[PDB]
Amino acid sequence: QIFNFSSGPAMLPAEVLKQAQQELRDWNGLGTSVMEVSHRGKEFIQVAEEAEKDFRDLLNVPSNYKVLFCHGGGRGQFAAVPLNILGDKTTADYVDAGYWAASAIKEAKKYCTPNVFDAKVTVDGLRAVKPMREWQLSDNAAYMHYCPNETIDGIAIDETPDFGADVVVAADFSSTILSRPIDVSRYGVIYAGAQKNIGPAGLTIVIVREDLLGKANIACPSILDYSILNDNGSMFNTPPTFAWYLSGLVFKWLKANGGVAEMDKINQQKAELLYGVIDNSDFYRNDVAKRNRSRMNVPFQLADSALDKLFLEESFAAGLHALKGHRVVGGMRASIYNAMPLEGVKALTDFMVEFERRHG
Amino acid sequence: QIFNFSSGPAMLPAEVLKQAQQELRDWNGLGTSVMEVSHRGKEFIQVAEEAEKDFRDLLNVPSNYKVLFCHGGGRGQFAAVPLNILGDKTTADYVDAGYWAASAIKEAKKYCTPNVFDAKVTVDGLRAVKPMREWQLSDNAAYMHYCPNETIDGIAIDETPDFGADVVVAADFSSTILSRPIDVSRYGVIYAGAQKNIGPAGLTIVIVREDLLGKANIACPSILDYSILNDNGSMFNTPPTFAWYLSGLVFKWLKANGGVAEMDKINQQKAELLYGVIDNSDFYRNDVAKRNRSRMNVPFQLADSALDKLFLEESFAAGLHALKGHRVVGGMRASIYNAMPLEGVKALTDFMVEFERRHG
Repeated sequence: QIFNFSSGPAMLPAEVLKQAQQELRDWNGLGTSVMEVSHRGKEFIQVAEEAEKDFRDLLNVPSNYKVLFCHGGGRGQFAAVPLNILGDKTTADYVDAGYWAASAIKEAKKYCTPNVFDAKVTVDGLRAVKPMREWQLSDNAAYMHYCPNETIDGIAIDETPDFGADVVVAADFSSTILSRPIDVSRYGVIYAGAQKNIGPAGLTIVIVREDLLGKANIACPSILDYSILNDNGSMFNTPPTFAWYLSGLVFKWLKANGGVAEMDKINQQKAELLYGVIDNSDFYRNDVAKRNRSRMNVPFQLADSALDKLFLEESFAAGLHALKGHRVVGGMRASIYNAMPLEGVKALTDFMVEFERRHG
Repeated sequence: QIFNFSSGPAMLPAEVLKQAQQELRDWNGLGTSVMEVSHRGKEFIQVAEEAEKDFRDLLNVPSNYKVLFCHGGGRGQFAAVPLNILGDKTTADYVDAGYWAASAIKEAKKYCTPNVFDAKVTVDGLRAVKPMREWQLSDNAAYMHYCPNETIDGIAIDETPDFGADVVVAADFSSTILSRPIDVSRYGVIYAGAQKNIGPAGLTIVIVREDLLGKANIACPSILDYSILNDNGSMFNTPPTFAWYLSGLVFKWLKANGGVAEMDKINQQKAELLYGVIDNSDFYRNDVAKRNRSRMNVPFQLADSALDKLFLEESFAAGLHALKGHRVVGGMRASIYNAMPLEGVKALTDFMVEFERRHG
């Protein structure tokens, strides 16, 4: 009855929350919560090992990659990436195609001189991104950073990186990881805040290629040092245990429902249904090129913005929450992450048609 | 029936967990969990403002102090303190009286050359700490750092700092904050990982004197920068929302039960009961000077270590969990935090007498 379209923190699988709620005070017949046990006890160590295993199976992460669970969120990584894989070099390439990509560039300036490449273009009045083959990388860059999914702009770069063996790719997968199959071997570093497709806020997952370890700056706090996290099994210090446990339930939920392949198909239908309604309407509009349309974050605008308030009041009353767009861009936005069922996207589109019919 | 003596993550107030469980899937009649709503939505912003307010009331934090909620845990602050309040100076005084105090010194070496002061002394064969009047601070130091409660050693420095107005005191209150009343105005920085007395793991609370802001190192990751956190109301990036909400329930639980003054009184009864049993027995022994005995972490050894395993087997069977001491020190350890009721400490002591009477 209630469908939550929050952009992050976002909706978690209903099934997962039922289990967490039921075991909140007595987990594993221990008579205590997962939140009350030591992270060094065998009970939690097993939960942490299962979670990493399930995640590796879900995305087919090769053996030469380390999977780390840490504090800091996505913005913590804006600093952790340069602090870890910059080495003795003083420049890195940063591709800008949205808010998050730009925010990463801002943080990077504290550690190096980033060579920025603006990939934004407007083709046919629609917002698109230049193909990777046109991206200009520099000769002595330590790595190249980009964001494949911009939550505010509703822009996605699905293209698989294919640069030389000489190029290290770092990417912010916070709002799109686990939504479709990806080739991890093409990347050097993949990071993602958990609060959108993985679990609750407070945990971050990082996938690092082995050979990139060992060259962290001495100024890097130990909690953000990939080498230290790796050496200690992401347990250098007390990790966010409840968040790690919930993320583990989500991975099991994904596996039980067909993995990333099935998730990809359902996400395709969800997106097609929504963009179809928007495109066929004179009342709603999305200005992103088809090739770069995000299936996770769908921003749109009403032809008559004077109806914004009424759209939000009625939508909320119909049980459709968090449809207001980001503070910086205005308009509306429906975030339809993995946890969001097709029936939820259908309830939204049904309301959109009815609203256009009554006030359009 | 089951009492959890885990040192951190630790037991949370039973009443707090009952509430969190009931509202896990439908918080505030929103039809969603606290974990699924935006941190920028009016609802969560209110939870965050009350948590801060309640905390300020509990410890009587003056207006010239900022209360920040951040990622990283206690070990994240071992780096954050130097990165934030070192300024132009290249040295800081560090008082060493236990494991945590020493760990802080190790991290501080990445940012400055710390002047270490060993405050450990053995008086009458019992482990004690030198009075603060005997601590040797340096002229050139940016600040002085110490840890008032060592969880592994069971050592506590309750003495109130009273150095010049030109000495900035930074302290690690992770395992003792909210257990007794303190004079916040005597400190420059007070930090504490939440997993011991405040809430679940994944959240850290920092109390900073305002004039200490504005001089962070440029290498400090923005998520650890006190100025940035302050400017953005601890919401520069997505915070660990569930942990912040649970911490808020804990503060309300404390207020409902008499605040820090009542908590101090119950903690006195708990510690006296336990240390009394240990001191009156030849079978159990604690080697810490009375003046430095922690009321939160009570480590003890059996006279016959060959009974260690049987002590743990039987104690666990009697519903007394996590009594094993830290790997580094061996022996046993009962962590009796705010959430631990007197009845829980009584159940333990009853078992200890019965075990000695049966195998002693």
